Amino acid sequence: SGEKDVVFLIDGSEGVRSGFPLLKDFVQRVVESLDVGPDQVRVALVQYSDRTRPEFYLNSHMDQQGVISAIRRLTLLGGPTPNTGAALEFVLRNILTSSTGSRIAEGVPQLLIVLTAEPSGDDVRGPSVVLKQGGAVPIGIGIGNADISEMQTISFIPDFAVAIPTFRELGTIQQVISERVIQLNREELSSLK
Repeated sequence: SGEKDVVFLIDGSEGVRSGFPLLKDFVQRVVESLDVGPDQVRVALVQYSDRTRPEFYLNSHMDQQGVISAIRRLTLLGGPTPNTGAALEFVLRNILTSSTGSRIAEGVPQLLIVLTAEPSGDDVRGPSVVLKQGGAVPIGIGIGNADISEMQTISFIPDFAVAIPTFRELGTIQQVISERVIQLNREELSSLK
């Protein structure tokens, strides 16, 4: 993979309560495929609903076992709606920063994996533009009642968006999502607009 910064942005609103254990499994499984280390892949995770709660930053746990432990202990944030736009902007402002471990200034890809299961409670259009202008490379994964149109808007290019019918089908895309993290590189990303 070379070096990558990978941020998981996870909808923790009421709509995901039932599916949350499977969401945690999926994230763990993606991380199991990566070479996590201070000099390799760094991982961060944020939950969101009507507010955004960082769980860990890119420099919080820089070995795989520790990142996996942090994922396993996650508890549902809770909340009435997924304000996905506000959460995207929070990530750009507060997570993709040198001071919290991001290698953005050195040209390391900033991969953002967004997992949500409802239509956004806020407008994602404006935030999506800002995020991509700011150097984030998002992959929007919309589960269940999420809108693939919103995932297309959020994603680095529309074709990065993924729809899956149910939380139980997250396993079916773990391999392809891992491979994106591993295979995406700075120059290839630049070539895509």
